[PDB]
Amino acid sequence: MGPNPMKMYPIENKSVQFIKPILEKLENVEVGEYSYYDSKNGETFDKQILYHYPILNDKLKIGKFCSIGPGVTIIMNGANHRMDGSTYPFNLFGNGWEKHMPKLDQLPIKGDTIIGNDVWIGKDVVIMPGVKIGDGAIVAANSVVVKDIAPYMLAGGNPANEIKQRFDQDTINQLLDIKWWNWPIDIINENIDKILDNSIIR
Amino acid sequence: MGPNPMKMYPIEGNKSVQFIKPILEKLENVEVGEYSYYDSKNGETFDKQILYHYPILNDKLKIGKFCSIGPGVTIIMNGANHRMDGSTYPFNLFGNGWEKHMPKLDQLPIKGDTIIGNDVWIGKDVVIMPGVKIGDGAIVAANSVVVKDIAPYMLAGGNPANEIKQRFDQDTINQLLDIKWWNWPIDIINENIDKILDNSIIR
Amino acid sequence: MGPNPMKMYPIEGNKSVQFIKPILEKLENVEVGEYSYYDSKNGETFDKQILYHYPILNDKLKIGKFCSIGPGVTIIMNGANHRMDGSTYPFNLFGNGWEKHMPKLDQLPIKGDTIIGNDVWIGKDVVIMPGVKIGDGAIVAANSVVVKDIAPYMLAGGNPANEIKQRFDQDTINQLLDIKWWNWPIDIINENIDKILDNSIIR
Repeated sequence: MGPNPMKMYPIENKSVQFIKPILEKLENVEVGEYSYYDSKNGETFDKQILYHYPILNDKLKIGKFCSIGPGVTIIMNGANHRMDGSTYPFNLFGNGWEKHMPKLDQLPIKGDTIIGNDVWIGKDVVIMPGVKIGDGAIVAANSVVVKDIAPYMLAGGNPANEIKQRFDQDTINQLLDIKWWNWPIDIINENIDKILDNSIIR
Repeated sequence: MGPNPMKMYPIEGNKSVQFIKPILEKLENVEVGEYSYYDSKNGETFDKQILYHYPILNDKLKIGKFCSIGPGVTIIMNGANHRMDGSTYPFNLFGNGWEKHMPKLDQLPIKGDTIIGNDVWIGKDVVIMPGVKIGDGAIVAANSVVVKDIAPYMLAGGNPANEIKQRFDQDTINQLLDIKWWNWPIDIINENIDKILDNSIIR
Repeated sequence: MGPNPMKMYPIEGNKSVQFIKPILEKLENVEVGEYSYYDSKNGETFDKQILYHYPILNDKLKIGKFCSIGPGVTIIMNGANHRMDGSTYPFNLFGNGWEKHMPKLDQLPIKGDTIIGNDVWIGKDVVIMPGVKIGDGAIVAANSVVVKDIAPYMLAGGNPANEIKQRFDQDTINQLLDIKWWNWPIDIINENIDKILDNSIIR
């Protein structure tokens, strides 16, 4: 019951895409079932993941049942400049400067980007390198996320700050304990109205 | 004197600049004041800039008179909201049995109408988020993302936008808010534009 | 040794990487240093990214040497300012009699010149607003909207952009600003790039 998570366009609105089957080809990306992208101009969500180079070995992980709005970009580590001195990339220009290519160990590595489960990322958000966004978070439209966001927080702005906890700490801990997104789908299917009103916690 | 406010493209040889009223005229739940203009980024008409505006949610957009709206400004109405009392995942969108989980109107966030006042200047690429009110005479800086209301004759900027300063002293603002020159017939405004432009109109 | 700073496309067959000086040399009231480059978003040349820059307003844009400008960066000069001692509504633009209310140059906000120093990295999709100074060695985070000055060798980010941290301890900063490697003869630069890249140039 419900849609086929392996369909790229599950709604017979071609804007709405399931991201897992699109991004499965991608090295160093892991994406959960049912998470979707609402395309801005028809682009597929793989075009929204920028500067992701296997040699840098940074990973992107997105959980299940995420909602990603149009124009969201995810910036991986590939646009980092060397920063222990001049940021000018002499190496890029050749003509003898190519001898000054940075070693891998001289490039900033800001870490992996990990977006949890049941996360809603609003329109035109930018997620910068090395960010972790906890389960159940909401990131407001047009946010620029540079630091981690805790579970079940509403966050917004540029740079994105935590605005408030969505629910009481206790409800949050219970939701984090039960992880409904990892239930068998036939069990999710029996309980969507309760997942939608938080009465799953009891 | 001046152009006819019902002319969609009032400036001979600059078709970027649109009077919004005659363009927005076709739109349900949108009211827009005379002389307010949009300066198009790439020729798009301003209706394309009003997003997620769905008649079923019954939220209204109101924009006053004599507003200046820069290129790329978007106005986000309540249609982007997710249900929020539990999971934000919109199961219902996907059908195949999930549509039984459609939220009722009263389970969705209702952030309110969007009301932009008179004589407001909204800069390039500003985003106006649902439910916000912006008072008469305000200035919103380019690239702002406005989530909270902005008071009359305030300069605001940032993402999220914050009030930076009052443009004028409170007494002046109070007087401007009393006189409401923007409500005068244009043939009365026409005699007074110089005093409107330098604030001596309160005298 | 090294590339030709007078080529608009210093790498043969690559129209993404652009030297900004040769491109903007034709422009009045712009001064740009050698080797500063733009990394194009979609193949647009950097002159397209300089907005609202009108000779008659007499504001200058200056960019130093060895700057890295990321894709989609825009620089906003003074030509989008509105008159704001009273109504911001630009009656004059619409003619039909209202062109008599054109603001004199000295009635418009003059926010000043925009000056970007040497060895500055401006990240993707930054907006630089009017009248801003950015010091040597600064890094401006992607998506920043820069409304106030940024001191030399500071990391800055946000909208509005704030200083986040000094890149290096003050003694290191002071020495770098003393020696100004970017003003050395290119033959000297070439012999020392490895030291410039690790800051051991100061020792």
